[PDB]
Amino acid sequence: LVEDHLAVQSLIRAYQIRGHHVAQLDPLGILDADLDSSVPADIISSTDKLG
Amino acid sequence: LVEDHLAVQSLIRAYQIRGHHVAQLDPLGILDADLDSSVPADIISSTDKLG
Ligand SMILES: [Ca+2]
Repeated sequence: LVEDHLAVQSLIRAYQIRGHHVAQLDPLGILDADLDSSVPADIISSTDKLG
Repeated sequence: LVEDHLAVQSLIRAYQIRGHHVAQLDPLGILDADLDSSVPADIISSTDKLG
């Protein structure tokens, strides 16, 4: 825990600076609104990315 | 030092995200090209802002 809290700091960055890239804004379900379907590695969508 | 390193993290943010607001780009000396004469609280120009 000597510098693990640091990651959590950076964690919040991601959402406040990138969460809108993975939001569910399309009503149809297909045709993503940001024109890119990739999930940035910063946003934790699966537990593996904790690594 | 339990979470003081955190500040240093945020410290680097400032420069990489705001240092250009306090750079010496004007050649004359008067006239700030960024139309801003204010100095961001993020950047440390004087030791007091360490607080
Ligand atoms: Ca300025």
